[PDB]
Amino acid sequence: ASYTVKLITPDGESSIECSDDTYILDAAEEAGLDLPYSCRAGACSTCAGKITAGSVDQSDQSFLDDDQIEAGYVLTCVAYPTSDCTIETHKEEDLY
Repeated sequence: ASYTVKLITPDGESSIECSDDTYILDAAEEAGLDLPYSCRAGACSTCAGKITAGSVDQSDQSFLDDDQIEAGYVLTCVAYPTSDCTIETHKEEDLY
């Protein structure tokens, strides 16, 4: 886990690059620092984030980023290791 790549949410600048399975809650800050404590696997929608995927992710294994492969989209809790992460939680789709 290195946590450094481009990440930003209501908590503006955020650095994440787990390079070791999208960290659970950490990459979650990417998901939208919503701390998805509902399902953790794939049943709720607390893992938002405009594509928090990152990299290495597309086998329904790891639990964070990767709606299916480089697209956190909605099923972020379905990722693999993750050479790096990236979430457009930044902007808030409203201003910042």
